[PDB]
Amino acid sequence: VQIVYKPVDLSKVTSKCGSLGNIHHKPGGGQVEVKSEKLDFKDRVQSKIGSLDNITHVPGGGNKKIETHKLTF
Amino acid sequence: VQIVYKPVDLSKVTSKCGSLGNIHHKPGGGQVEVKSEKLDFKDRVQSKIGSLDNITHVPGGGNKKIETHKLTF
Amino acid sequence: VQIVYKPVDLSKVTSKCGSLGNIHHKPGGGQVEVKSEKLDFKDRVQSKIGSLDNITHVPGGGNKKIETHKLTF
Amino acid sequence: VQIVYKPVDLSKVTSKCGSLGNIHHKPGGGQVEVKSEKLDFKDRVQSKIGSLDNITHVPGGGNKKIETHKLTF
Amino acid sequence: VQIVYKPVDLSKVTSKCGSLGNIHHKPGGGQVEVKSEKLDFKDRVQSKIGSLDNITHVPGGGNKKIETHKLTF
Amino acid sequence: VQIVYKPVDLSKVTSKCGSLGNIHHKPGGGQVEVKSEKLDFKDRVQSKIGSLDNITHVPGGGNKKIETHKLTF
Repeated sequence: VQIVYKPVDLSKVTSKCGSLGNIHHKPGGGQVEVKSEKLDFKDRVQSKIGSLDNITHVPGGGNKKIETHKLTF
Repeated sequence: VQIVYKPVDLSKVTSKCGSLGNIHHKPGGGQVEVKSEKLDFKDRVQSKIGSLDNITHVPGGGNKKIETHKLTF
Repeated sequence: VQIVYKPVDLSKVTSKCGSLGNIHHKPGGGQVEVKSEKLDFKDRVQSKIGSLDNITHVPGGGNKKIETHKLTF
Repeated sequence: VQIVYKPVDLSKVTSKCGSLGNIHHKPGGGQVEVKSEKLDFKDRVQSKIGSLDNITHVPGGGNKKIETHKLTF
Repeated sequence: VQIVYKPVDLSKVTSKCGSLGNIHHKPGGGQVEVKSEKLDFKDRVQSKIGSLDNITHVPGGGNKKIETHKLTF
Repeated sequence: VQIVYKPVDLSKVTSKCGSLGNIHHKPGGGQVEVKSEKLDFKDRVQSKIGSLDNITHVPGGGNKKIETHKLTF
């Protein structure tokens, strides 16, 4: 048995851009109010209040080339 | 048995950009107000209040090449 | 058995950029107020209050080349 | 000639209030951009740019009693 | 001629208030950007740029009694 | 001729207040940028740039009693 695994890649993954900007992200600009009385919890509580986990991601490129090669006998 | 694993790669991942800027992220600009009375918890509590875990990510490139190779006999 | 594992890489991961700047991250700009009465906790409590874990990441490149190789016997 | 000018005032001008608050005034929160080329002015120029003359007035009373009395012969 | 200018005042101008507060005035939160080329002015220029003349006025009373009296023979 | 000018005042101008506080005035929080080329001025220039003449006035009373009396013959 002879196996030749000989792929060739000459690709380009390319961006060209002018100025990138004037970006506004303002999550949770409003009043948040929580009132709680007489609650019973008999098991675990996870609580998040306000403005959490928000992302502003502004890459000047942001290109992805994701590639996978496999052989098995 | 002959196995000849010779993948070849010449690929470019590229960006060209103007100015990158004037980016505003303002999460949780509003009043957050929590009032709690007479609560009972019989098990674990995790609480997060206010502005948490927020990200501003502004890379001048941010390009990714991700490349995986395997063989198994 | 003959195994020749001879992968070849000539890639580049590249960015070019103008000025990178004028980036504002202002998490938790609002008043945060927490009022608690008569709470009972019978197991572990984790509390985070205010402005925590927020990130501002502004790399002049920020490119990633991630590569993985395996052979098995 | 007899002139008797004898007004009597027993009035009250009254306010009663709870808490007064949580007031937000945010004029000119957005980007202001002015580009001018080759303008000729042959007379006087007054220019105002940005956020000017804004008022936030929050009196705990703010009552007015304004009164005028006159006699003439 | 007999003139008797005998006005009487027993008035009150009154406020009662709770707590007065949590007042936010944020004029000119946005970017101001002025670009000028080749302008000619043959007469006087007044220029104001940015955040000017803004007032926050929070008196715990702020009540006014204004009163004018006149006689003329 | 007899003139009796005998005005009588027993008035009060009054305020009562709770706590007075938590007042924020933040004029000109944004970037101010001015770029000028080849400008000609042939008469007087007044220029104000940045954050000017802004007032924060928070008197615990701030009441006014203004009164004027005049007689003429």
